[PDB]
Amino acid sequence: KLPPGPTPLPVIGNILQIGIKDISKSLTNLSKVYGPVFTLYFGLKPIVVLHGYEAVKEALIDLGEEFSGRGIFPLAERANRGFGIVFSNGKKWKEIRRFSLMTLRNFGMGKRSIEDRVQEEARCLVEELRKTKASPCDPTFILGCAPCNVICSIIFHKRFDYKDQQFLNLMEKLNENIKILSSPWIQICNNFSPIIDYFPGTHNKLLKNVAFMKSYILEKVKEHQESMDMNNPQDFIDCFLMKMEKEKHNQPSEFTIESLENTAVDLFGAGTETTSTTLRYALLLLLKHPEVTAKVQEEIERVIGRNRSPCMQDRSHMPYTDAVVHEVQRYLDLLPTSLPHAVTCDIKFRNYLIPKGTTILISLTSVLHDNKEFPNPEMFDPHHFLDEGGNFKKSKYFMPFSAGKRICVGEALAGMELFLFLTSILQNFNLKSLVDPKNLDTTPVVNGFASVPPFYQLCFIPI
Ligand code: HEM
Ligand SMILES: CCCCc1nc(Cl)c(CO)n1Cc1ccc(-c2ccccc2-c2nn[nH]n2)cc1
Ligand SMILES: CCCCc1nc(Cl)c(CO)n1Cc1ccc(-c2ccccc2-c2nn[nH]n2)cc1
Ligand SMILES: [K+]
Repeated sequence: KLPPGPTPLPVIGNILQIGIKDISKSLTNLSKVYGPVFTLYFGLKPIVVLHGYEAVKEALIDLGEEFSGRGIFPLAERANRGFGIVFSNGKKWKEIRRFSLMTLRNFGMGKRSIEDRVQEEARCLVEELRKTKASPCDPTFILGCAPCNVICSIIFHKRFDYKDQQFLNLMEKLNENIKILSSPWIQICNNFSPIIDYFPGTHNKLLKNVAFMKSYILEKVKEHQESMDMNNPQDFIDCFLMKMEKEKHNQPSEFTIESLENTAVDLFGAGTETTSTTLRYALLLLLKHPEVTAKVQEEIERVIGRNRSPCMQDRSHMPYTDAVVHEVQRYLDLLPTSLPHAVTCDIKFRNYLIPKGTTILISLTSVLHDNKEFPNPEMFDPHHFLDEGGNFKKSKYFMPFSAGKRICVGEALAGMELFLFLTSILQNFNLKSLVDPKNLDTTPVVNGFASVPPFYQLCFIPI
């Protein structure tokens, strides 16, 4: 049958007993009772939860194809959210994902590499930092721009100026949708009502914000159709139009202008907020543990010097910095339950049978915070990624990107962003707090699965 769970009440399921304030903890509490595989009910739709490395691994990896579905919630439909990569399934997903991974290969869109676009953004980020002239500063915004401009460059070949109103407009919409999408009312509560949309104004705001962004993308597309050069694809859209020309005589086809739009919005969405937030917390953690900072800096000075930019080759000569970046992601656990999965067919799992179409919830927390792979997993300590001689120590428990067939598409892109932005900031600046290090809180604030950092200010002191 289904794995066992705590008894649900007719209709509301186990709903009125979950800590919507911190679902992760709730899951972890239950696991304390029902073990690593347990069942829950969300107003009648069963959801199997997987907790702990073993169960996540043999699910996502060993039965990878079977667990490769994306769980669908009303919201997916309420915000027209299932038409690109993140919220797709079947043929559509496989085709668009696979093509998207090929095109975001470092050298997948022409002679200009992804690393080179990031490298440029690292320089612009540092310039903007300088322009603050060491005065206090809330970097929430700037750190939001950098990644966004990276997605822009990957998709439009254009980067913007931190003050180009056009950019500032896009950011705003992005930021609005993100903040909205992050409300518990929208993520959870509204997904109890499968038929009735209880927040129509909101979904309407979301959709309008989407339309503005799709409409802007469609302008770029036109500009790209007129300037096409079949031997010199320069960005994601180029590649996507070329794949379209190849699918001519393969209709109906997954690749259309509609899907390009939807895929591009997914990319803007997914490639801007999580990185941005990871960087924003990273700076905060570095203010709090300034001996970590000084160690990153000793590595940078010695391996990279100050003449040139950091580049990805340096990361292998910088085991301590790399440990720092890993540990930031492990410690933050920014997507504690990944995104929802669904089984792709009827399956046997351990003692139990899971019927095709059942939502699966992966507790990334339980892997990231394994208190044996990572002693005192709730403390920030880069030593969790270092061996006895201060060499880099990999961990099969390092899944901030999830695992298996759905592993984040931006995994390599996030990794370049973090390493190059962080090392470029710390190459050109020291960090200074207002309040005393040993004072401010670095523990993630969390909501509707939402993980945000407190407000804080700091100064960027030129080196
Ligand atoms: C630190 C930054 C990031 C983290 C921690 C992160 C993490 C994740 C996670 C946990 C998933 C869900 C995997 C699952 O379905 O089980 C995911 C999916 C995804 N991420 Fe990221 N991500 C990050 C940045 C990015 C970036 C920069 C992009 C750029 C394109 C991106 C694009 C995606 C996409 C498209 C998916 C959907 C994959 C699919 O369902 O096939 N992410 N990410
Ligand atoms: C109905 C079509 C209007 C669409 C829309 N475009 C934008 Cl732009 C605005 C700003 O509020 N809006 C309206 C708006 C109205 C109230 C909400 C909202 C805010 C907080 C808590 C619940 C509500 C809500 N949403 N739907 N019903 N009540 C959000 C969007
Ligand atoms: C102006 C456009 C902003 C981005 C955007 N707004 C809308 Cl509505 C969509 C539909 O998915 N999207 C695409 C989307 C894809 C992934 C996310 C995402 C980003 C960081 C952290 C969590 C999520 C998320 N979205 N849903 N569940 N988790 C946000 C937006
Ligand atoms: K209303």
